[PDB]
Amino acid sequence: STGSATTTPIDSLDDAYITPVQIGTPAQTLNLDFDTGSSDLWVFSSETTASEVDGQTIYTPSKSTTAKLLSGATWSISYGDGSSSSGDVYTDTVSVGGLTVTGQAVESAKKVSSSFTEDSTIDGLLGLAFSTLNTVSPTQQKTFFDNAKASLDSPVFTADLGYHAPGTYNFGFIDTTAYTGSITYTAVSTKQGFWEWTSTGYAVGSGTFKSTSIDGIADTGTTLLYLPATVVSAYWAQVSGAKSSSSVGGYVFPCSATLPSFTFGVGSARIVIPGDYIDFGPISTGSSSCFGGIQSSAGIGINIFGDVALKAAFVVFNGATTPTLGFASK
Ligand SMILES: NCCN1CCOCC1
Repeated sequence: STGSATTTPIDSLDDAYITPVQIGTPAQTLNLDFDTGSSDLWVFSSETTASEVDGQTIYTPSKSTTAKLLSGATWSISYGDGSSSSGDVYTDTVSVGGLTVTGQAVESAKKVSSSFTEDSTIDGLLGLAFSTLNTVSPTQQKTFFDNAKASLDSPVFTADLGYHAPGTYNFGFIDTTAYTGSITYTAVSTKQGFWEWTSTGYAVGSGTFKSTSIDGIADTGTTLLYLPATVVSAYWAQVSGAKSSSSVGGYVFPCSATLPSFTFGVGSARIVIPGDYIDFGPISTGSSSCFGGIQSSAGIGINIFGDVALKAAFVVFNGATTPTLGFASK
């Protein structure tokens, strides 16, 4: 079997991507944020505290004839961005672009933090990292990908995020018309439960490529590109007037600048992120200072190849016996 769904940026800056997901019987369609950096499928629901819901579509388990309450199971998650959510668990039929999983754990939110409430376009998350990070207690649950894997024509899912435009998440197959050249596969460590790999280096604009190992995670759930302070300082030093602002919480640059591109290595191959992809608009409405798309990971503890980097490539999340990541230009 296979699945294919369109993913769309929630706003003019590509702050996040939403993909329609069918849950329950009859189908309840919610727009979820596909997250390769987490492993919980959670939704805003009829049980979420009323004051914590503002515009989101909710899952009502009581209206689903296939929903079964998972006895005594609870979930609670805290993300790297300080956001959190928690609640109870149901098992239900979940479909992504024609691909169906029966008995998927659907984590119904009883509580969400303000960051989730203020994002009216995001009805919940769909975790695509390894099932070892799933927060369901006392019995850990599997991801949608993990549940569908055996049935898939090939044990893979692909992320093809668009820049200011719709994209695609495919399950079970590789669309050879969706990229140029070849896909370069690279080793993955699943020890931290992430699609963790090692980039072979970088280049800023037309500059000389620096061969250096950068360990990081392929994370569709993170908007920006988080890299070591040395690399990020080398990038912003090419932008006239750019500086790291402690009040804003990162590198900012004059909105009138044309940004240089950023290249990252995947083995001997290179993925070029165009400069416009690194522009995240005014720091505040009407400001002439803009927020940078490449930020230091010094406060995080891990490098994150978020949407800024992933949207420049066709990305294969290969869930074979030994998982690997594949990258191609497009
Ligand atoms: N609610 C602040 C965070 N969110 C995260 C996803 O994009 C929009 C902004």
